[PDB]
Amino acid sequence: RSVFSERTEESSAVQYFQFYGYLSQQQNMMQDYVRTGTYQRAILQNHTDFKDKIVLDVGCGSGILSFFAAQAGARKIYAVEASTMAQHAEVLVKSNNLTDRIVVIPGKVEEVSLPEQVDIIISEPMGYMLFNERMLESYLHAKKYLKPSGNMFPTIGDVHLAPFTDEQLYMEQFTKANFWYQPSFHGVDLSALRGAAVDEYFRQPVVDTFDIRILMAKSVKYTVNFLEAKEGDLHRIEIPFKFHMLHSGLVHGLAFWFDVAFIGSIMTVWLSTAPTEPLTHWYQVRCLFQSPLFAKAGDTLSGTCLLIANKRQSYDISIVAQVDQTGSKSSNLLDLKNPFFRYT
Amino acid sequence: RSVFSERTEESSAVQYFQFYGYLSQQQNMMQDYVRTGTYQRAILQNHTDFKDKIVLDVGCGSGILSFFAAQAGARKIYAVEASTMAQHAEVLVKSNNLTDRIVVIPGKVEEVSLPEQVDIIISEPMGYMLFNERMLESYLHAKKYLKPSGNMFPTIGDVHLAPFTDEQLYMEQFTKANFWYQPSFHGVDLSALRGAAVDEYFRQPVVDTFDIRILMAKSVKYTVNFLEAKEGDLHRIEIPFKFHMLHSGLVHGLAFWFDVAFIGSIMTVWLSTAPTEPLTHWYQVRCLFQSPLFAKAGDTLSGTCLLIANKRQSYDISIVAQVDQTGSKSSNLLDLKNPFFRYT
Ligand SMILES: CNC[C@@H](O)COc1ccc(Cl)c(-c2nc(-c3c(C)noc3C)c(C)c(N3CC4(CCN(C(=O)OC)CC4)C3)n2)c1
Ligand SMILES: CNC[C@@H](O)COc1ccc(Cl)c(-c2nc(-c3c(C)noc3C)c(C)c(N3CC4(CCN(C(=O)OC)CC4)C3)n2)c1
Ligand SMILES: Nc1ncnc2c1ncn2[C@@H]1O[C@H](CSCC[C@H](N)C(=O)O)[C@@H](O)[C@H]1O
Ligand SMILES: Nc1ncnc2c1ncn2[C@@H]1O[C@H](CSCC[C@H](N)C(=O)O)[C@@H](O)[C@H]1O
Repeated sequence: RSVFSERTEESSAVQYFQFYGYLSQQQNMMQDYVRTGTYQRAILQNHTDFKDKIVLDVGCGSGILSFFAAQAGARKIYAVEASTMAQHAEVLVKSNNLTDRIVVIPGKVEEVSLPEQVDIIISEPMGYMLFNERMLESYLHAKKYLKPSGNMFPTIGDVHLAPFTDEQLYMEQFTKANFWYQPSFHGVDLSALRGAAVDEYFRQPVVDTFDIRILMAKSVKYTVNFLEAKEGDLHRIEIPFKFHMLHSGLVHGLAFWFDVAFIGSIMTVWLSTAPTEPLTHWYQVRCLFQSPLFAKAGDTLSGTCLLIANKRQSYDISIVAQVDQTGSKSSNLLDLKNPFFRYT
Repeated sequence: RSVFSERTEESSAVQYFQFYGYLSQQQNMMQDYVRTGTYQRAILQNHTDFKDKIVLDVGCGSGILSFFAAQAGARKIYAVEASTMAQHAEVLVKSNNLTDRIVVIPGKVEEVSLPEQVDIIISEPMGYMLFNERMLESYLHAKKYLKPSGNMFPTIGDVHLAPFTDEQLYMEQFTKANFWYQPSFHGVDLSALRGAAVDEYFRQPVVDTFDIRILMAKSVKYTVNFLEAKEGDLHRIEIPFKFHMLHSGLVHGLAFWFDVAFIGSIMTVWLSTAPTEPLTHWYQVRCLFQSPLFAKAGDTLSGTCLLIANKRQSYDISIVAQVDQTGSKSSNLLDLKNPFFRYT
């Protein structure tokens, strides 16, 4: 019985920690040079935030970020990891001669014991669309170990939302679902399921990158301040929007990306997953509208993106939007945990 | 609770039925024309095995195989399905005006109650490498409903294994593993994890197709007779082999494929996933040796492939092989549940 277990269906947790138990998965994240290189730079260039300090690494995986904290001179790093990756992290701490400075604690950060409070918490808890995984709440939970006035790296996260037009992506959903619109598939009329097939595809956020020319308005930003936020703040995330359209066309949905900032004593370093920046393993995420909206340049597209946390380590997404000048409206429900990994 | 839940981790079962509850997944199987067309032919060309008979469809999915039994004149078909796909199958039965003949029964075949015994059981229970999923055991379990001298479609299954040489595949996997050979990844020594990393990558069976020129010896065949086997026969599957090498070179592992036969009263119909036959959504499956074996034409490669059923709806594979002429041995352990889907 913990904060984690009460928040999470055991079946989801098992699958989740199995996934991170593979060295190939740790390797996928490590190999993202923009990510891993930026974390390293953020920590090393802010060396005074680490020199002789006590550090907590929330979800250490291979231990990579803890090693950077050590390169920056930290005195003691508690590296907490809930998957079977904890044993491999331990092998690396030993082989890198760091047993006196990095202590791997196997288990959930919501369940383990730390022997002292820490000066700074480091973590990479970001899912696709930022919020997938609900590991941001683990990272916030971890502040129970933080000395008053302690820091967190990353310090803040921004999600960006912007409307897009992408007629080809939109038409691809019907193309796929029209498999079911056959009156005699081997003698069987499949047609009655075509609607259900359309709904299935539209419920999947599309994880992939895209050309910035699809974007039809300046993005709106929603910020989580990790120093100030409480876990409960991530249970219901309401993002209102009021887009002033830069281009006329059919709006087929909303595009999402995120940035995080490491606000150190020496400098602020940003890690961005924006479509204007080099590609990362996070890509970007698009949520389609099953009913597209016509807008002309100068119109306002208003509505809300509401994310409601669920016990499958993710969110139910509800996007409602309207063009203010016409009143035409579109309402959409998506299951963040089960997206379309279109980049594959 | 049931035979099923006793042998199945809940976390595995949830993920498994979630996978099959997607229309897109049913479509993937349905669209395999060799598979679906062969099933239809097996059923329709053996019409006297269905005409005025009672049928059980184990894991009906969309209902496709039940429609084929109805086409062949079956009096009653019980279509059992444990995923949420059952609700879509009922929609199709109504829209195809077959409410009087196809009765969908939601639930596990191990847990439902059927109104009567059946003349014939149809299913498509084959996983990749035949044995993945442990659905063969559900199919065998279902014989509790089979009338004396009832039939099974498919009736028998043959797994084939043959040694192969494929330096490119071996090096592709080896190269991924050797990320963990780096002594200074961002200044961190990962090398102590090299052995673990090689073990992990080589533990993954490789699902994809290949040119038959890679095969180094005639296949060994192991047959499961579905009419005769008991579910317990599938807990421990031991396949000895003695290959008479036809070509000299490095044996990089064993290649696997399978055929099933529908042995009806009118004719036998074969469905094959062999690499000498048109490609199916099953592809083929290769288990690599991390330590390849050198063999000369005329040598014998002998050993055992042992499959031990596990609670994750799959098998722990051990392959021990040796070149008899030199005493060169290779021992390997593979996790069938977690393969490398190389064909993507
Ligand atoms: C704490 N966050 C750590 C971050 O570095 C993870 O960043 C990402 C970035 C992009 C993605 Cl697409 C993922 C990310 N997430 C999750 C995930 C997780 C975790 N929890 O729920 C879900 C869903 C999953 C499952 C995931 N992948 C499944 C995947 C794509 C489809 N596959 C495939 O085509 O193989 C044939 C199998 C491998 C990659 N990727 C993670
Ligand atoms: C009862 N057996 C029904 C048969 O029709 C299933 O036949 C196959 C044939 C080949 C594959 Cl490679 C699979 C088969 N199996 C299992 C499976 C299952 C089920 N239980 O444990 C496992 C593992 C899984 C997960 C699975 N896929 C994951 C996958 C990776 C590649 N994909 C992709 O790139 O785009 C989505 C699609 C999703 C394909 N495919 C099934
Ligand atoms: N509640 C929790 N407690 C402990 N570890 C957790 C956790 N939730 C997620 N994790 C772990 O956090 C890691 C996130 S992936 C990032 C790993 C590593 N810090 C890196 O930057 O490369 C995974 O290894 C996952 O198993
Ligand atoms: N123990 C069990 N009881 C009931 N259904 C099962 C089962 N194990 C697997 N299934 C179902 O069996 C189906 C196998 S896929 C084959 C679907 C369909 N008969 C066709 O040939 O196209 C899946 O839908 C899966 O959910």
